[PDB]
Amino acid sequence: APAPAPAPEVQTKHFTLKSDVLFNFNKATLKPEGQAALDQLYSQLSNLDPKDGSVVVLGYTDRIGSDAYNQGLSERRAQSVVDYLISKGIPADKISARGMGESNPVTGNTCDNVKQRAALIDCLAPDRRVEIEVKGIKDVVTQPQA
Repeated sequence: APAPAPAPEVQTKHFTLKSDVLFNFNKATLKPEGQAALDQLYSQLSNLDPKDGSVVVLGYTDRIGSDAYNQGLSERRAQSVVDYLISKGIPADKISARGMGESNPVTGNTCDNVKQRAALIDCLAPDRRVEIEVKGIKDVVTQPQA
């Protein structure tokens, strides 16, 4: 947890990981294509710089009418992701598993015209996504419009 006096701009790289790829109806267990993608992303995060050695994993869950329940799932999934991300050869101390639960409900917008239970639970899917926050990572110069 160094913090002497950072002069250069930190290289924060947020990765949008879809819960559908990992787990949709399942608790948080990772599925094949789930572990596979997690591996490729892992490397991109493994070749990072230790300077900041800060990798916070965020988890976004949907609304089930039980805040406590949503938080429990947010931490579980966030943990399952990290738990698997560790076996990739990364210190469990350099990372962090956080349950983002619902820090910004997008559905409350894309699902505005939705006031029905089933309609909500169905429209409340766009709230299932983990955001891997890796800083201190370096990369080659990006070319405008791939």
